[PDB]
Amino acid sequence: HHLEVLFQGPHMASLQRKGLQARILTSEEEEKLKRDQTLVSDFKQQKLEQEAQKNWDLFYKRNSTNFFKDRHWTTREFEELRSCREFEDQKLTMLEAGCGVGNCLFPLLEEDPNIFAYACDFSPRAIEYVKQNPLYDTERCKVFQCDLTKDDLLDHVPPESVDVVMLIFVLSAVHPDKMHLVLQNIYKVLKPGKSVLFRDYGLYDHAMLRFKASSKLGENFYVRQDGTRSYFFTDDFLAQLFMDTGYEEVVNEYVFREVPRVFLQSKFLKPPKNP
Ligand SMILES: Nc1ncnc2c1ncn2[C@@H]1O[C@H](CSCC[C@H](N)C(=O)O)[C@@H](O)[C@H]1O
Repeated sequence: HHLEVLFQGPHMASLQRKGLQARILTSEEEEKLKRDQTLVSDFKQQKLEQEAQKNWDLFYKRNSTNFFKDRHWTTREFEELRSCREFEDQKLTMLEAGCGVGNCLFPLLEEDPNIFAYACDFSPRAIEYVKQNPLYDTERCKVFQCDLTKDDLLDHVPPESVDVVMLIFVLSAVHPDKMHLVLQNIYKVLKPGKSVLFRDYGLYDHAMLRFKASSKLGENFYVRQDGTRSYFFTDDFLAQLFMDTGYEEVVNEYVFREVPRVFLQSKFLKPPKNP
């Protein structure tokens, strides 16, 4: 059960945008949310940015937590991985950028036994989780520490060697002013003609509506109780980031999932090389 729709035309698109917003968001509760979510202090916002890696690492050090997520994958990403593969067992090279404990990595590794995955995260405890997974295998997976906003992926990944990059619930954790750095870093490992598969929180997702006072860092940008952060993307903001860093939009769609979750799921192409 799914229904996919594309609205074209200035008037048609705007009318639908506002209709869907009003069906999730009470239109007067919009003003209420903006007044109630008062802004975190500059001092604390600086600390949260400086401690981005530390707060994720502390999250992964928790006990009493099932970090693993069944059904976290999607049919859409699996189909994208079957595209342009002549043989089911053909070698395919991927990067799972911001891999966490591997909830996207390991399901993808069971798709094609000659998938080779680079995988990186800035949390050392996440990387240890990856390396201790039952499915971990150095002939299938090269995992390494990398802060995507400032460590060059080329230190570990040969240039233009990757057939697909996954960027799944990662970019929303990055400061909006630094998101472009992440995509520029990724650009250099991706083969011309190949894509980033993106999925992340979207505007007016349930989580955004639940955040309270002194959780708001900025428009669409919140800190969670564990100090990690979530930005809630609009389609246009996300497309502009990718266009500004050299990609072409293929797919860029809101996903409504029923509790009304709002995600953005997208596919952005690195252009074929020219003359
Ligand atoms: N600047 C950065 N560089 C590298 N990893 C980052 C990062 N900012 C956030 N992360 C990582 O992004 C992850 C988000 S959780 C999503 C993990 C995985 N892609 C999945 O789909 O399950 C966390 O593991 C966090 O440590």
